[PDB]
Amino acid sequence: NFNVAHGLAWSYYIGYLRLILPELQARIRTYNQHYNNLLRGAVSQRLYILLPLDCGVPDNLSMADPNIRFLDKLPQQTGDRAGIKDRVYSNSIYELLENGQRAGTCVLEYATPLQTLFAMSQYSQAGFSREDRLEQAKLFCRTLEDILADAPESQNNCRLIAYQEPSFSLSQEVLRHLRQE
Amino acid sequence: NFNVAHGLAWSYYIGYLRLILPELQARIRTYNQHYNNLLRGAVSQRLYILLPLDCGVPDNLSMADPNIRFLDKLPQQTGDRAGIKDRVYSNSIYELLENGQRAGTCVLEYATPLQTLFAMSQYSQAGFSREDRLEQAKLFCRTLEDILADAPESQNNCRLIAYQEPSFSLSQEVLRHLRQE
Ligand SMILES: Nc1nc(=O)c2ncn([C@@H]3O[C@@H]4COP(=O)(O)O[C@H]5[C@@H](O)[C@H](n6cnc7c(N)ncnc76)O[C@@H]5COP(=O)(O)O[C@@H]3[C@@H]4O)c2[nH]1
Repeated sequence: NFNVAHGLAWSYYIGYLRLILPELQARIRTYNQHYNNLLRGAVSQRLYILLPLDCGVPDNLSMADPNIRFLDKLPQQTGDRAGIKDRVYSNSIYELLENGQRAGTCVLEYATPLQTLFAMSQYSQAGFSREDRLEQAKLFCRTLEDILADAPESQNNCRLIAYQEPSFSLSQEVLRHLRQE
Repeated sequence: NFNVAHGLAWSYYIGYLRLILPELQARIRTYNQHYNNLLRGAVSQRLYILLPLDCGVPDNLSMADPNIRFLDKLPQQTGDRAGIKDRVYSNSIYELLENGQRAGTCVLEYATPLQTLFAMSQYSQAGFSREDRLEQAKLFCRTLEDILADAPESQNNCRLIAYQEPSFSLSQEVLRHLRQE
């Protein structure tokens, strides 16, 4: 089912990343100037996107790792979309703790289409096996990396974080990408 | 690319319809009791979903047909999703005019994945032809109809309106489904 992940990666770019990435740095700048706690470090630029290859996507990031704690929302982005007046795109800011201290602050989320791969593997009517799932997750990631490599909307404002579990620290994994910038 | 539309229909159910359909009638009832103009007819039950087979999805419904006019928003539905705190799902209410008079009122929108099919057909990197597009749109609709036929979340709260253009009246097409209930 090569075309499953292919379609989902295109949909994630077309219906989301291409719409929010151009306005993201402006939203982060607005937050850093007008809303961020005066005493804290600036929110990093770039949207950090988590890509668990096992497609396990909890809705609360603190459930994946206690060292990842919700801080605040960015200013919302709204726009008329497919007949929906003022559809809302929102993103959450997280602090990343290391040794109990805040080590980084960034806009962070899971890639939601991985939830579709997971659920399709669980619904009999989808005809999608658990083995198909890992292969489709990798293909989703590869397709997305290839799109963003060529996309004009991606201008050092997006970082993909793919990982697998076999102890693994998600916060440390995000900190490693953060510290690379 | 059978699997393209297959994936997109599953994603539309998993990541949207299964999440909003269970709460929709409660939201419509809330609107009809607390927000609707006292002098107007009740907002119809059911989400009406437009499926233009040519995948032409304008963002403003008035552009497709002047007799479809935005009225109001339903109360928003929010929830934590894939690391996004309080992700917002919103829906718009439209009046449908006939002979200048309001003939119906309903929650109405286009199926957004049809936008992905359209854009994939325009981007060279997607490897998706314009001919592939019509066939995938039909397959998207058939797959979605089959999912919703078996879905426990769909309890006479969703109506799919598929159509093609070869004069065609969108408002009349929606009124025909409305008057069937
Ligand atoms: N993290 C995240 N935040 C968002 O606001 C968002 N919006 C879309 N997406 C994802 O991007 C891709 C393309 O979006 P599209 O609109 O074409 O399809 C969407 C859309 O048709 C519908 N849907 C989801 N939320 C809404 C909504 N608030 N209003 C209308 N439709 C919605 O159901 C499909 C799947 O939604 P998601 O399962 O969240 O994943 C989508 C998809 O992978 C999002 N991902």
